[PDB]
Amino acid sequence: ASAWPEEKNYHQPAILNSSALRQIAEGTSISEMWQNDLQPLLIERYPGSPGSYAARQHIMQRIQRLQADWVLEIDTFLSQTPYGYRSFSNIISTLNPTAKRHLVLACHYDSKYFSHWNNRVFVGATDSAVPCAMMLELARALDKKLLSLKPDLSLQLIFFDGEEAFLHWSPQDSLYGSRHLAAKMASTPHPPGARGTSQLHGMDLLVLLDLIGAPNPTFPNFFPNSARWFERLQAIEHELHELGLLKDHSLEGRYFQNYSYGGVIQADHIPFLRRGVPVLHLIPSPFPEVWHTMDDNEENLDESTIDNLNKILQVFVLEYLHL
Ligand SMILES: [Zn+2]
Repeated sequence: ASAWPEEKNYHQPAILNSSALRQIAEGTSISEMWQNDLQPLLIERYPGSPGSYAARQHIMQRIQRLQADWVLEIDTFLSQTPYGYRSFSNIISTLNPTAKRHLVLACHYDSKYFSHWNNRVFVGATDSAVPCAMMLELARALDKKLLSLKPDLSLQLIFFDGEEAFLHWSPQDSLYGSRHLAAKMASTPHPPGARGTSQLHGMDLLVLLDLIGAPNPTFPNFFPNSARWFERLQAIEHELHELGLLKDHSLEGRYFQNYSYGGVIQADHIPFLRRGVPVLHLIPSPFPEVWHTMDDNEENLDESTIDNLNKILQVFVLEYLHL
């Protein structure tokens, strides 16, 4: 009986030296992400809407144009909602589908439904169009390195549909896409042909980007079983800072601070956390002041903070994958 699902417990990063850190900092472009990955997503895209369809096509097209061998899958399902039965579609993008282990980055691509108010439309810029754009920019910036994957370990991106409640949060009205996908992965043998391990055993770590894009985010270290990876984010941020590779950034105002949060935050990681998947929840506490208001828009995003986080995230992923 193979002990491969335990490998994630001992997995260590392959740390980048200074010359490599400068290369990564220079290889990501916040302006290109802004124009080509983010702006197209800053539209009304609640589940089942025309914008949901447009967001999904945009995400798939941006992944499809890359050199790395991404395999795209649309996980479409029905769920009861306060408005009756509806259809939802999670987007899953995977490098090396049969590899046993994957580091997984995730966000939700739906936007919360609101009827238009005084000609304003809710586009959830931090929630979570920016996280979506960061995943696409990471795939683009690291494309050459990811092409080399073509430790039986690779990368997977998941864009959840239906994270938001159609009304206000309730156990049954929220997390539609993640509750569905977690159950599906838990009941899917992995790798193909396995007798007793599932796709969830294959998830090394679920890194969920959430509510990112506002000024001065502070991310708490939520879980003891991913604490050592939170510490790696702290170390990466500190070194990129010391090398002068971050913009408008100080250690007093660092993003990854030494501090826990004992409460529960309802989000897409929950259905995975409750089935035993290690999670690194990159959500700030407190939430952006514009949370769930029409002001969660492009104008209120902090460009240099998103740029700094792109650099930190890309370095984390390369180090985790030994690339
Ligand atoms: Zn929200």
